[PDB]
Amino acid sequence: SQVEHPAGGYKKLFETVEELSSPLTAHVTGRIPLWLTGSLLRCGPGLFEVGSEPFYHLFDGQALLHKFDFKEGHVTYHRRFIRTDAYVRAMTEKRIVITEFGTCAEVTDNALVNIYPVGEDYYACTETNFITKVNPETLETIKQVDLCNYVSVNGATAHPHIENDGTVYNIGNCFGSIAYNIVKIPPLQADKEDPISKSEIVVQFPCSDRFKPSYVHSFGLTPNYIVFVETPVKINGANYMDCFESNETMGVWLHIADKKRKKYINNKYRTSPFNLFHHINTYEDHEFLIVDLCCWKGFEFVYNYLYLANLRENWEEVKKNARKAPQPEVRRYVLPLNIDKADTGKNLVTLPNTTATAILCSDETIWLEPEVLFSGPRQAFEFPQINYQKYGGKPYTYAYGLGLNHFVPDRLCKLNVKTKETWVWQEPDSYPSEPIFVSHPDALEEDDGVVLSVVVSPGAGQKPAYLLILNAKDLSEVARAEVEINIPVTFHGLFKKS
Amino acid sequence: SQVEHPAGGYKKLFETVEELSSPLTAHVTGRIPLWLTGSLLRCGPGLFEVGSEPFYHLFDGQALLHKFDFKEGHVTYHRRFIRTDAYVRAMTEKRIVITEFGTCAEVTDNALVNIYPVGEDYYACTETNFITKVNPETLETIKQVDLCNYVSVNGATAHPHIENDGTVYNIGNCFGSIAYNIVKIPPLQADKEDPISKSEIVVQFPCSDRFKPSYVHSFGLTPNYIVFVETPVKINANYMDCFESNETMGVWLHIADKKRKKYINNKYRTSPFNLFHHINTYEDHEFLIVDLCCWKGFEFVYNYLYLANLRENWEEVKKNARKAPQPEVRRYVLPLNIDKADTGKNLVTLPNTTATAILCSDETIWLEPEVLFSGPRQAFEFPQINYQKYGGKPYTYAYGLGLNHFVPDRLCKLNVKTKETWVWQEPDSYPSEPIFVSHPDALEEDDGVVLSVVVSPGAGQKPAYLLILNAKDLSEVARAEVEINIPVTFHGLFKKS
Ligand SMILES: [Fe+2]
Ligand SMILES: [Fe+2]
Repeated sequence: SQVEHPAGGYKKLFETVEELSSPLTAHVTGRIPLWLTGSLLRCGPGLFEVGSEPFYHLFDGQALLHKFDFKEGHVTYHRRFIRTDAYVRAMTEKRIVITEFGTCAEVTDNALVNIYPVGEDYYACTETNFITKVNPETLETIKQVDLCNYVSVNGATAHPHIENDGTVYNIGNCFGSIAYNIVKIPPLQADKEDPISKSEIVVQFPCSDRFKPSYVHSFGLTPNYIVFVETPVKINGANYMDCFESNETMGVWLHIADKKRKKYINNKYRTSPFNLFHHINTYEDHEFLIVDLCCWKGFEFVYNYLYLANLRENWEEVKKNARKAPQPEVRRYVLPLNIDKADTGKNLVTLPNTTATAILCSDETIWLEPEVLFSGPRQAFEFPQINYQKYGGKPYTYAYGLGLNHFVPDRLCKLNVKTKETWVWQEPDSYPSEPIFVSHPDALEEDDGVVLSVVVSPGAGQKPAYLLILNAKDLSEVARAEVEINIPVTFHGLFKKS
Repeated sequence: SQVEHPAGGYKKLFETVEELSSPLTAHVTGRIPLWLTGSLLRCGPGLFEVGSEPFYHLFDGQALLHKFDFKEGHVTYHRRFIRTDAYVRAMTEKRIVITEFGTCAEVTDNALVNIYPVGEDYYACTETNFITKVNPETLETIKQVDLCNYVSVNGATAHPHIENDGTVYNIGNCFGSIAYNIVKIPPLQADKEDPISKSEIVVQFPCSDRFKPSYVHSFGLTPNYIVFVETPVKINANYMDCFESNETMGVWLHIADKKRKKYINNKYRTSPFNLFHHINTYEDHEFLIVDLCCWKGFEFVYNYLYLANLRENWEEVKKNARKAPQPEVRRYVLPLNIDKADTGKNLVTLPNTTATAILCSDETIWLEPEVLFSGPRQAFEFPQINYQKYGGKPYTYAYGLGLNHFVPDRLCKLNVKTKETWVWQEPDSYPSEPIFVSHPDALEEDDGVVLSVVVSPGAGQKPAYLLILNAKDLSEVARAEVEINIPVTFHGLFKKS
């Protein structure tokens, strides 16, 4: 039954740490596969107060860039704070200078969320117009880039999609009346000029409210389509959180655009209210789009439950605080691309392998019901990853995720989206991070590889943290690389093959 | 993967049979439990045309009453047509005289759906104002009873709830404005006066549409509450011609206080589905747990149940179900206490569910379900539980008939707490709803058997049989085989002796 955490080890995820001057050698137990060569780069908050001035929210602490390097069975660990305007000015003025998502002190450039490649460069990011070029070898900070210099968006998510050729797609709200713009950044060309200088708006999605865009964290992409899910979480001494509100009547509107023709498709897909942070995968199956999502049932903003004061409470209180929260659920939606009026009033989802439905109404809305893939009481399958390079945007079978127990990460999970079978890794008093998949270079199968996760493990005698390596087939442990220092929460990252 | 039925044996479910003059001895294989003593009584259509005039719909064929009797490890089988007005007048005139659900030929009394007890008596029914008293031992027809003689309802469902003392609750629409009335029939008293004569209206549920009641097939009952689910299938020629789907209402859920006989004005709402069968309902702290066999969408599922379509070859049957609503077992959780300080939040604070209920500003309470079972075009339907001991109470197990693009082809058990399932199936065998009988010394909820009637047409095979499975694991315990066909049956009961 229910896994419990009375010792309160999870509080270490939210405790300030010091950066390192140089990389440190981790102590390896088991055997790290010799084909595993490259760097796991991850981002998280690393400084949770400036002197006696606290940051209040999980998404406020100062960006810290982490690196595990793998070479010939050996592992090192390094971390450096990102020298953003937020961090530099805070160090200079010795106070909180720039307003953060949930702390009132100029838009924040605190890139604590993710890192991604553009041409030969790498950028750490949050969700604003500012991204920060960083050196993936040394973790030094290179420069600040303002997306507003190049394209018409107010911000951009921390979850761009990267195509196999290096083309980058993202979404942000804009003044197209409010709208949402898809931005494309090209691959590096022979001239080698900055791909960001060649950014353009591909297509625009309409907004459900003239003056209130929904909060958008991620989106879906296939070879031929772009999918955007417009939730009821709306943006209306203030901080960013103060601007959010819930629309009680709209439910969720889903939108598709033709990627190659750069055209919005006026299909009115609709469903019941949920929050959404992470798309899992999206693909085309006959004339339908399969849309796999990590949902939170309800319209209250899940971020209201992620203040540091609440995440640092003792365990019975953490559980109590999540009692009225939206419930997490992995759902498959299926969107028909062909809408035939002759079928008005019927289920259009004629696929053999799903219980998802899509009902064509007389007013032309298309009401969707999901196929539930995974559902546990206050137990989220979240921070989803797939074999993205080979199966992103395509028919697939496996997803990896971080299991959240009343919002505390405490296990790693694998899901067969076809059969709903699951696998789990967990250890008492250990709190893992998002799992990243690395394929065996010569794999022909989808799940022939490892997953990497950073695990916090406070306790008498124990090494305080470690990089965990699991077999992707069954989440069995292959190795771990232990370090002698704490590592705070990290949200997203990547594995750069070397 | 997909189970296929190319041979097309299911067609025998919809083929006319003759009644019997007296009980046949069935051939036993395995072991009939020695503690099983009594009669399995079931109803279904048994005559699917009158001469050259066809009945069109699965719910039109003339009611046939079936009995398997169990005593000391042996089994007999008997069946007789119910001598309703519809059957008798059809026999007298050698044509279809009374309009049926889906066949235009004066309300039908064709009691082909179910049988239940009232005091010392048994009644076969359909969904109208007419129920037919019948003799459970000989299968003879005794009397037509018009419920309109006793209480104001236009009809009543074929799924009354029956409390342990014999009190019968049912629901039917009435001319309140349209409304829905809960009828209560008391237990037999010391006078032995006909309990129907003492029928009364307990409480009334309001209707979403002033002139259009929803179709109601069943309802929920607990010790303290009555639960009614108002679906988008509306009643605005034959009966089927009067149905329409309301596209924008979704589903409205309703509760009434059973003991205080009071409607509770809580506006529970959710997305559109058809509902035929409640599974079970119970109370858990301040919440009603409502377990349902749903069909996702607002098109009326009965549109897919015309005999011409159910008698097609298997590739065509599958094709015909492509755009049908998808079946899904769902758990909804209804908060009984609504606090306005929680507006905008999930009220379902229970530890063991992912069902939600969000209090909106307009006072509507938007529900999302916990899904318990879901398979593509594969329904868990005709649900049954250990009803005497667990009906209306916290429970763990449900039994059902599995429908494969509307063709019955397997038996299923579901643990509603863990979602574990068990299945019984055999090629070219088409079972009926499974009915649970407790072992006399039962310590656990699933200490017992399920009984199902199975059709198995084929070269060198007995055409039909009573199947007995162990309720613990759905492993086969025995069969009682007969040498004649048995058409589809919908519902029934086991009457202990
Ligand atoms: Fe994210
Ligand atoms: Fe029924």
